[PDB]
Amino acid sequence: MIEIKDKQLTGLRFIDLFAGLGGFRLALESCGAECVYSNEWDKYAQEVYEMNFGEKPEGDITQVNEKTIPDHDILCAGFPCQAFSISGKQKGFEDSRGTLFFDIARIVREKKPKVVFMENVKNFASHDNGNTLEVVKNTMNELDYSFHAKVLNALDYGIPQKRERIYMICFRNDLNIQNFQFPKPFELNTFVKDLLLPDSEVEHLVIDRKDLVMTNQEIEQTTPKTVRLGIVGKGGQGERIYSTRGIAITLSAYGGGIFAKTGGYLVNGKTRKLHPRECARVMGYPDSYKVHPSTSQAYKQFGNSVVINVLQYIAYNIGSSLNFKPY
DNA sequence: GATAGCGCTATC
DNA sequence: TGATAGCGCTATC
Ligand SMILES: Nc1ncnc2c1ncn2[C@@H]1O[C@H](CSCC[C@H](N)C(=O)O)[C@@H](O)[C@H]1O
Repeated sequence: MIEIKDKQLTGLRFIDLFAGLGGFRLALESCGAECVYSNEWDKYAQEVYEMNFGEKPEGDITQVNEKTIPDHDILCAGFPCQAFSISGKQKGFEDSRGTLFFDIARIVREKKPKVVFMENVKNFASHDNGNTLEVVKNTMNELDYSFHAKVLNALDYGIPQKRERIYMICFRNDLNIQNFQFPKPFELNTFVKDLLLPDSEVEHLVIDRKDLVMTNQEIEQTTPKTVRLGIVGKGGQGERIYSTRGIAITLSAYGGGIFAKTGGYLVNGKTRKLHPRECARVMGYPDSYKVHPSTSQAYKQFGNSVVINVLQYIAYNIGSSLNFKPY
């Protein structure tokens, strides 16, 4: 994350729906706002949350009487995306995990926060010929909110990872907010190699495999793109090796493959996956963040998390628009 | 709950 | 196209 001294969101209160690791917290808190509620049902995520914020989230949002949710100004939600990702069986709203948005909508209908800040994957924008986004747009518009959205790739915001997400910022119609804008991109100056941990601490993750077919030669110049170097096995998800001179490929949560969830990188002659701390770093988490003890749950956790640095810029601009109340 | 082999889609 | 990527899917222990 980056330091932000101009704390635009200082007096505001927000809720962290679908908490996960708490990325949305970190993001908004660095901007001065305060978290009044958090919700997350996964047993392991709750533990990491508690270990890092001292609060244990409420359970199954589905059976939470919305009226119980504390008065808030910003509603943050990085709702589930198995149902819309280009990586699955795109069952959209027909999937048991694709209707959470409607849960957001009922919390919004009742509580009416000034801002709704949501996040999901790039394909949510194209899914079902854009009908899902349309349902989300029209549902939001019907509850008296403006709907702003754009696909932003993290590598354009200081983090060496190709995580293309769609961010939807919604403002209550009252506040005539007509000057919101998404952070302007900027040149990448940090690559995977800059975040790697010292070899000594990584040893146990090296994976020498005989089917390591090297398909491309290492690069001399750093590039803001994923340079694939090798393939292992048939080269499916998890069995592709990239150069530490490019940018990390999207980290995933249920991913498989020998280099499961993080992908595999060629670090100093050796082929290995990423340590949980390097995922934290590749996601923009501060090194002070306590990662969960179970490496498998840590990777799952960072896999469906969010790139803080990006949310920081957006939260900042969300704050600016709200604070422009001239006479 | 932890592991890994798979097999599909979107995008230009 | 032809090659790459993907907050994934699911069987086995
Ligand atoms: N019904 C439900 N109630 C509560 N949490 C749920 C849920 N369905 C899914 N979740 C949780 O929703 C989260 C989506 S991932 C969001 C991660 C979060 N933005 C962070 O930065 O890490 C997952 O942790 C998932 O376990």
